[PDB]
Amino acid sequence: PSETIWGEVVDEATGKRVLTDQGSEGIRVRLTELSWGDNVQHNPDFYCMMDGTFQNTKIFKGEYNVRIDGPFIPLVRENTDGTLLHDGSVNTEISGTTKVKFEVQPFLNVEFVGNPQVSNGVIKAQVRVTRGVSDEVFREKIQPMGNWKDEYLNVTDIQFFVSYSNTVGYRARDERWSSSINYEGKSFEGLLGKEVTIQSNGNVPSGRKVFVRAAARINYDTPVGSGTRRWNYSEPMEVLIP
Repeated sequence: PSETIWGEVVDEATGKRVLTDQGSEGIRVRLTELSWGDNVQHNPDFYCMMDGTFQNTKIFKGEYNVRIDGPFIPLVRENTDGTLLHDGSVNTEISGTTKVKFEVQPFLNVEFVGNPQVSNGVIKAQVRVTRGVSDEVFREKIQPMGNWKDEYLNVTDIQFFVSYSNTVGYRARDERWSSSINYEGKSFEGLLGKEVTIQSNGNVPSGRKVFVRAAARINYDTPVGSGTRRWNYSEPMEVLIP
């Protein structure tokens, strides 16, 4: 198998990359070969890099469905009876190098506001979480699937991932220093668009460089029924510990 697919995942509203973590909880890519007969998945599900791009170079030449799932409104939507309502996956020939672009509606946008202050090996940052897609659109696209609940929109937590590695995120988290804030029910609503202060745990030794990153998620799993509630992510930042 000698063909390549390259893809990027961008926010429909802004054109910005949808940043993620290259682990099972990141942005999943599934390639199914389409056939007159029955369709076959030759390539295991694989994951985007942290920058919201993906590539696989071991594709058998042919026609494919390309489906992605992530911290964004599902593109392939079926109701609770199993009936398909919308299919926003891409069908494309994969031949030579094939480039594809997915425009999605991320649940949340997450950014740092300041530079993270450090004092005594504990790091402190300002995080701003906002809706990546309007609550109206979220409901319009998801309510028709059935088993709707307003609480699906609740922002459940913020994570402050800390790692020696520049691939900092859930997979590479250092549990000595990574931290989080959990929010019950809908109690984050008043904090949308405001600066939330978060602090590392433990004490990172002075003289060391660590990488830090913010993440936030809602009370909603993708793919639906999987139990995986996926984070939206900020850009990483390098922090030098005095």
